[PDB]
Amino acid sequence: SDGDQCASSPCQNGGSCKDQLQSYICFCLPAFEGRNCETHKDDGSA
Repeated sequence: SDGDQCASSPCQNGGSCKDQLQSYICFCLPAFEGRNCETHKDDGSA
């Protein structure tokens, strides 16, 4: 481990938190956005 990234589950939008060395990876729906899933992108456009 390298730093407290996935300690208190920073992933939001009910996403899964996985430690990927140093940083982390949140598993959120394809309609969310943001490093910690703090945005809901539902426009599409292009």
